[PDB]
Amino acid sequence: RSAATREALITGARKLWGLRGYAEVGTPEIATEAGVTRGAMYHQFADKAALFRDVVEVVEQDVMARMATLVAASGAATPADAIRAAVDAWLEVSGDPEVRQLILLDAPVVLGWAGFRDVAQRYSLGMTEQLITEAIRAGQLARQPVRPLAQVLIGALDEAAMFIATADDPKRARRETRQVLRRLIDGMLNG
Amino acid sequence: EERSAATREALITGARKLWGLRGYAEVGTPEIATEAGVTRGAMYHQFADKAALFRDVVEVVEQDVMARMATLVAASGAATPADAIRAAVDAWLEVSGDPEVRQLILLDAPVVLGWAGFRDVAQRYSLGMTEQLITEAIRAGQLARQPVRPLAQVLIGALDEAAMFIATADDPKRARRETRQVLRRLIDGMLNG
Ligand SMILES: O=C1C[C@H]2CC[C@@H](C1)N2CCc1ccc(Cl)cc1
Repeated sequence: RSAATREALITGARKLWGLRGYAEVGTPEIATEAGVTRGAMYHQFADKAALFRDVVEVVEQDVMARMATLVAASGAATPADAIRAAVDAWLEVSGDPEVRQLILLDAPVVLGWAGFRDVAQRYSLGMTEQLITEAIRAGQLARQPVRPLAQVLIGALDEAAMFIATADDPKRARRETRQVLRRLIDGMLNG
Repeated sequence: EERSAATREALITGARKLWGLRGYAEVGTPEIATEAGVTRGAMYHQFADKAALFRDVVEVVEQDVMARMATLVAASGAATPADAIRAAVDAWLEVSGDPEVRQLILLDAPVVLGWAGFRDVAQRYSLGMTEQLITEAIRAGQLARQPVRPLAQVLIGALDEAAMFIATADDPKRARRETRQVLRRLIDGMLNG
């Protein structure tokens, strides 16, 4: 009942904020999209931002699931190639207009830098650390502190995606950032 | 007139010192006016609210940060662009570890300015020095020819994340030394020199 209200509201908000952005859609329009009364909604979420926080969580899960089930589809033979696939996977997925609007444009404003880092690192650190660990185990990456390299790589890839998202010419920004990330990764790795 | 100009400077200096020591959250504007030796009225004429005064403090602290970074690189005796990049990475870790820069720039600024405001300030003060350093390394053949603005923006995301990671760490001394190792390995892997 509570879970079904929550699910209906998250799906509705994810769709409409996805299309027009957080700032353009009010909570009552979301309630109607969800087939929920203002009252049922305010009982599950104090305000707009609180609902936005559950939308971010659900979108980040999908984004990480999409990326894992895209690296697996790359058929990378080594950890080094899996890191390269994972970088491409993130450029592919952050180019999704919903991920661009909710995660790259609205999330930083609504959550702030501290909040966004918490969410970003809650969802990506483990996958990033695991990928670094495998490259070390295979001799393709120098033994080196794993958590700090992971943190830095996630700051770079998040910033890469934000640079593309707000570029005058995103098609050009993608191809140029892709060249830059390929050089950064090739400079991080062993051969 | 001249007293209005002196009030502005006194309030920025006083707010910079007290917010530096205790956070933005822990010092009200009345204690800042007293520290400055001026009236709430002279203060409200120069700054509409607390946040407005905080924005002038951020500007003055960022100027000191970039000046201290340029000083540290020039002081390193770096003969090449590659060595200047090595100095500049160390200089950023050194300067962001200053407790005033940690409190005002890493913890308070993103909250008080918000995302758009803070990014605009951060980019205004760091992009130019970062782009210039990359350009020199390319001109010297010590860095592969590549798009300058995108490499700069990626590197700034890495260095900003590095600084935040150390600022909030359980063991900042360890975080600094380990992040320093990782950044140095990354750039030693890109630099032809
Ligand atoms: O929702 C997400 C996607 C973005 C934005 C927030 C955080 C988790 N970010 C992770 C970006 C990332 C991290 C590691 C790798 Cl290998 C690739 C990409």
